[PDB]
Amino acid sequence: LSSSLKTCYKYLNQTSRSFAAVIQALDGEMRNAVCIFALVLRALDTLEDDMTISVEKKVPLLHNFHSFLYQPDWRFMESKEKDRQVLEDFPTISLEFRNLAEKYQTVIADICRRMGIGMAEFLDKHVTSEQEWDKYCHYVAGLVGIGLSRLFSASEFEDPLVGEDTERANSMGLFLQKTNIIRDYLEDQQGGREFWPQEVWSRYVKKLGDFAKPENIDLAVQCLNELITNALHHIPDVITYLSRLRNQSVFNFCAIPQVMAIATLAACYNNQQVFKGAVKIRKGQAVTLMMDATNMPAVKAIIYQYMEEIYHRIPDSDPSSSKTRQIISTIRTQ
Ligand SMILES: CC(C)=CCC/C(C)=C\CC/C(C)=C\[C@@H]1[C@@H](COP(=O)(O)OP(=O)(O)O)[C@]1(C)CC/C=C(\C)CCC=C(C)C
Ligand SMILES: [Mn+2]
Ligand SMILES: [Mn+2]
Ligand SMILES: [Mn+2]
Repeated sequence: LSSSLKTCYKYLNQTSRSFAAVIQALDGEMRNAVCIFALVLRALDTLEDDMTISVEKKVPLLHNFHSFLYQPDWRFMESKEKDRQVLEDFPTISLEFRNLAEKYQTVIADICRRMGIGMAEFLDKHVTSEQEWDKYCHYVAGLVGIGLSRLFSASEFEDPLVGEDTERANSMGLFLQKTNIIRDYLEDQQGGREFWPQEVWSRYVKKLGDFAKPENIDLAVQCLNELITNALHHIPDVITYLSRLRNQSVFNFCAIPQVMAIATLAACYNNQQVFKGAVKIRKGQAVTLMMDATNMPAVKAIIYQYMEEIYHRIPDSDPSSSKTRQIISTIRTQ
């Protein structure tokens, strides 16, 4: 490997810890392509997340980010985010980007372009409806699934269908992102960011921050269960998507994060502790189970086990209880 590509893998291990291992195991050309895609996405997210950058300054950066990939000299030296190194040494990443086959470059730049436009749109608004929640998730995560899928198809390790079924790929991304947002209530509230959809939480409290108040814990947990229930609706699509993958390394790459997210939602379900910080995800059980789960029947058994865990904890009085049971029964029979 070149020194620049070695550096890129260094950055991948620092900035995308949960994905680094499955990425490095990808077959052939997919490995570098996905590594670089992850790094450019990390840089773009680091811009989006940085609240020290004014909206006025941020908007052109997000819009023009895709074009920076083709400017050998471009870097950004003003980030105060923890992953700023990928911005400050962007030339190393964009160099390796321009080393990828054109077919991968085209997908990556297209997704960066579309993601930047969408991220910019949300700088001036909160998330209101459930549809707006889906829209925000599409821009920051669904498009990643779509991009990854198009990379798989372009590589020819997977069929054209994988890249073409953008709804299924979108769902894979939405599932991870909704899980992240649900899980990260308190961290986000403390950093002054709000992602829970207003049309949902405003049925419980007047301000999203009110869920951090001990007196409101029961309403907070109802809302939590409602949002989890919404996220579970993506699982049929995740099963459909995973069922089509032919290449082992791709399957592992796609399946592992989805199972980790499922385990996270199960740990979050009906759990007051979400409102007090990080929940013990029983990450370990999931990681251990996935070692052996290299095929659809094994993946399905794990999903069913986590769904059964949620199901037997559904409170009778929970306003979402009927819906939660309904989606779990759908998942079980897919
Ligand atoms: C390319 C690769 C492996 C990883 C990319 C991750 C990187 C480095 C940057 C992207 C940052 C953005 C914009 C969104 C979220 C990633 C975590 O960011 P984070 O900072 O925690 O969230 P936030 O800022 O909202 O708090 C996220 C969860 C996207 C996950 C979607 C996937 C993986 C598609 C699955 C679909 C199939 C596989 C069909
Ligand atoms: Mn972000
Ligand atoms: Mn982020
Ligand atoms: Mn988050």
